[PDB]
Amino acid sequence: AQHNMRLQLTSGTSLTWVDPNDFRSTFRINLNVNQKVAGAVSVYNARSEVITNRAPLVVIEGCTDACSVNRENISIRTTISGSVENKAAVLAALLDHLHNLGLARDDLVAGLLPTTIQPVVEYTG
Amino acid sequence: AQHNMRLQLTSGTSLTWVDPNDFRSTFRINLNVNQKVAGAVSVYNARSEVITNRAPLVVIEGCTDACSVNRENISIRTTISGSVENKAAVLAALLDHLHNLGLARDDLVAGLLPTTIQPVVEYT
Amino acid sequence: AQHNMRLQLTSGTSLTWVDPNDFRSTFRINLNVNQKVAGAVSVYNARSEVITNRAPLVVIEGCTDACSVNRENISIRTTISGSVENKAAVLAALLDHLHNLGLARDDLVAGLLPTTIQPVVEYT
Amino acid sequence: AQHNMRLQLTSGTSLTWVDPNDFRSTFRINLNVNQKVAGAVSVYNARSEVITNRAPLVVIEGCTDACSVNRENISIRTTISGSVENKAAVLAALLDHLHNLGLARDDLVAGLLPTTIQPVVEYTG
Amino acid sequence: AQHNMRLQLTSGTSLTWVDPNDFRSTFRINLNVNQKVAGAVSVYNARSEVITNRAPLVVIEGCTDACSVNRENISIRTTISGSVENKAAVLAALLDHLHNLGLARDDLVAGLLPTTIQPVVEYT
Amino acid sequence: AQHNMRLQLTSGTSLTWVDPNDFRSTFRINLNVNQKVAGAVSVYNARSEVITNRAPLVVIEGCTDACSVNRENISIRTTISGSVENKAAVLAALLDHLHNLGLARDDLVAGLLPTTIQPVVEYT
Repeated sequence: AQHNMRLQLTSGTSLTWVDPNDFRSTFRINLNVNQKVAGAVSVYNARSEVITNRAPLVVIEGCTDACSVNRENISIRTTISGSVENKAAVLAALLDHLHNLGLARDDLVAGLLPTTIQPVVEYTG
Repeated sequence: AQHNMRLQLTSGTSLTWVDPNDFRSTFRINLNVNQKVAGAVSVYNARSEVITNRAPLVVIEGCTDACSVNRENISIRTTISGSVENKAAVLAALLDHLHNLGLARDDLVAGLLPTTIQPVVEYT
Repeated sequence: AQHNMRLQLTSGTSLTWVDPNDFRSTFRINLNVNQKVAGAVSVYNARSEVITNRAPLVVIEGCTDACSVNRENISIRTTISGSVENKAAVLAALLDHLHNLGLARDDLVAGLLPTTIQPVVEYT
Repeated sequence: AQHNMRLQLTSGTSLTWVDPNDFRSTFRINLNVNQKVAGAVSVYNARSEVITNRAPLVVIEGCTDACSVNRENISIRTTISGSVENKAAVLAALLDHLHNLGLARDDLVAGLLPTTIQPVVEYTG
Repeated sequence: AQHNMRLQLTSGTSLTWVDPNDFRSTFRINLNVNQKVAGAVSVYNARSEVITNRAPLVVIEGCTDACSVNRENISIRTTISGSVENKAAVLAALLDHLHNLGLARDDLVAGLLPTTIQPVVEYT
Repeated sequence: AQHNMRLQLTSGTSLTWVDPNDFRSTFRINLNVNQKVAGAVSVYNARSEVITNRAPLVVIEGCTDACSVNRENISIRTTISGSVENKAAVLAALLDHLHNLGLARDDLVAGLLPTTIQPVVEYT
């Protein structure tokens, strides 16, 4: 349907959007910033996390009564902690992380240990 | 350079790769499969977690210096808990999650809460 | 560059904007309206407070260096408590306050107590 | 009338001028200086504050007896805390603060939350 | 004049606007969503209440109400509690409610029981 | 169908009509007049409440709800308390209330706080 989420909760430290059709699918972003000591000098570390929550229905064609709904919680969380000062290397790590996750996802969502895949640093294109 | 990572350790439910150039940037995948109870039925739920860890040098934009060993730790983790049966909706949720994360990342890595982004469902 | 600030948070009686380039320079406005008792009558008093906060790099005049991350916090706050009924005299007092502040600022930011300034009433 | 204030109290840390006509309108400046630690080096922080106090009369045309005065305290305070070392950025912050306050003042003095205004950094002219 | 209200209080659950001229007349919207068990099915029930509050003066001819002491509180409130899922029947009920309110509105405000009116279902 | 409601209960203070097809959907009007002290003047305050009650069924596709057990209660209520003497300002408040309700009506019934709307005084 490609309908965009509508916002529900603002806190200056979190944001909480919701699917207007299904209230069971939430999308939150939490950003926390504080000073850390990197070697000789202090920097500003920003732990972001992005949590998407859903509750799809568990359906077994011969077994699941449609009247009594059977739902399952599913969640995808992503934490990103590094300094704003060095966000260049933060993002360079993010790209490699996302690409390697993509390499693994087909194995992971099927409950299989991704024993074959080979990750990479500094992914180009 | 795109020198791909080298496997270093496999034990239990974990896999651990490392950058052959520096030992500081590593990549782990943990997988925990077990039965979940949802309503009257039980389904096999998989908990994947993918953890990339680095310890880079802090590189200030204005500055340029090969003599600083100023280092911080950085980490990006992604957890995915969902049944194998609904892996269709799990992957749809993953696509939507990745797209919304991309919408937000330029604000999030800069310490700004993404006030202006528009998250979507069922990206196409 | 005069890149205007971006709204980031609205809650209660506060508004919070931020510089889209660095998250360190923010701008808040708090507004508290409630009844005040002055003599036999009561009037609606407004307490505005406008707080601009920054965390800039310390820039020494003689020096020039892109490799220092020496940072201090700086803050400028302005509070205005007065009834809505006398907002005429409130604004007149605000004009006089701003003009006298301007008379003093070159001494005050330099650590010098403005011994030589001449504050006025009803600036024209 | 454009009559300038006359000085009443000197303390080496405060200054207190008064309107010779109305003693109820005071103007004080407090300057406090002390060393702070900015990152690697110590600097001299100077917390200035400028407080103007007044007591205008509350007048309701049909209601306020002229014989019994009804007065209200009103106050405008301004705190400025930063190092003398970095007074360049202190003043660059002051200008933006003053301009944004000007954007808001019409809404603020009328008891309205300035929900429309848009502030700015590095205001030019 | 039809000057429109301006915003005073935001709570993520409550919104409160005020008349910029008269602070006595306010308008709040409160919303509360939570699950509810209808038979054997859980649905998300939303209860929205809309409260407009005012403080008119009691006008007596021959009495110059200096100080505006003779003053009355008046309030109009509207509660709407129903499933987001059955929001269709909720809106049908709202239309029928508004129309029947309009049938009674002249009698009720004059302190008289609207014995004469005849309400309707499914106004068209 | 726009079949109009028919009368069920009369109380001299309460009126209760019902849908002749569905006894679950009812419509009551309650009125209470009594004196009130505004400042130094007593005026006759009338509080009218208008309560429409319904019982929709929770429609789940794939579930033939034989016996109609999955059923929900929904209610829309409106309270109007003010002087008969200031019924002019009461009616002005009612018009502004209805218009602002209409501004929020689509958001509120969907379970979403109407952060975007802007209410008005003195709609014309």
